[PDB]
Amino acid sequence: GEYPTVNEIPVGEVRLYQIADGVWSHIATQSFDGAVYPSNGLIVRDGDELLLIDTAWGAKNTAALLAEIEKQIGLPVTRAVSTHFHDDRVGGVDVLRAAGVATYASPSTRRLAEAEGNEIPTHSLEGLSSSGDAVRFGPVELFYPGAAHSTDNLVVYVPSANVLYGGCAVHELSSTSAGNVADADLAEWPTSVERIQKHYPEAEVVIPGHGLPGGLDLLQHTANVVKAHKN
Ligand SMILES: NS(=O)(=O)c1c(C(F)(F)F)ccc(-c2ccc(C3CCNCC3)cc2)c1-c1nnn[nH]1
Ligand SMILES: [Zn+2]
Ligand SMILES: [Zn+2]
Repeated sequence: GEYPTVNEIPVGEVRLYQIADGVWSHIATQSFDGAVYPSNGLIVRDGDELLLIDTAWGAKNTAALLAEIEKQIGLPVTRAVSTHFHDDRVGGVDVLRAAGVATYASPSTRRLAEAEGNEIPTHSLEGLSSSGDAVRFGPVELFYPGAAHSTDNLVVYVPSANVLYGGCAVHELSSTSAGNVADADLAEWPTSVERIQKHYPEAEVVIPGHGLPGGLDLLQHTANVVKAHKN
């Protein structure tokens, strides 16, 4: 009931929301094709450091995110992972890299970001090119579920907290439309959701790329949203 909504966050401000011990989401807003949308990422405590998942969608938002983390948490962000190549995930990577954060993404995401003219994470994450692949990265597991919202989309699990961050492959419960599907695989998306459901059956919190966290029901809801879009 306290998660911040789009009309509560002016463009350029970032909120943090405590999900579990050592796990936060970050929430920002951005204008795109003349409409404002909220967007989520993740922060995970990594001893006396933090791991960031996704930018706050833009250079100014990402600078505000680092300032909010400094104020609220006070531990340095040392690494960041972007979960796909679009601007709500990589826009702000240059700000992170100037702030000394080591930025990472799969080779699939890096090639697509490059081709798109988007910012490119520095380092390549091998071991994620096949659907069902999983790799450990600090306090999280990165999982490639297969093509869904994009061909390169990753999801992130925090085993200590049973938190699943789905990024843009997972929609919030109130969603009635599939968002930007220009780079999506609408036929594979339900199968990729099924793989996530099978691999993370103990997830307690599921965080979508945009909107409110909930439970495991966000996964089936997302498959349903995608099916309604398809027909
Ligand atoms: N990642 S993206 O590329 O495709 C994207 C961008 C971007 F800036 F980054 F260019 C801008 C806006 C959106 C966007 C995000 C959410 C919605 C809908 C909002 C109401 N409930 C159903 C979903 C519509 C659009 C999206 C997006 N994310 N997930 N689905 N679409
Ligand atoms: Zn996207
Ligand atoms: Zn998105």
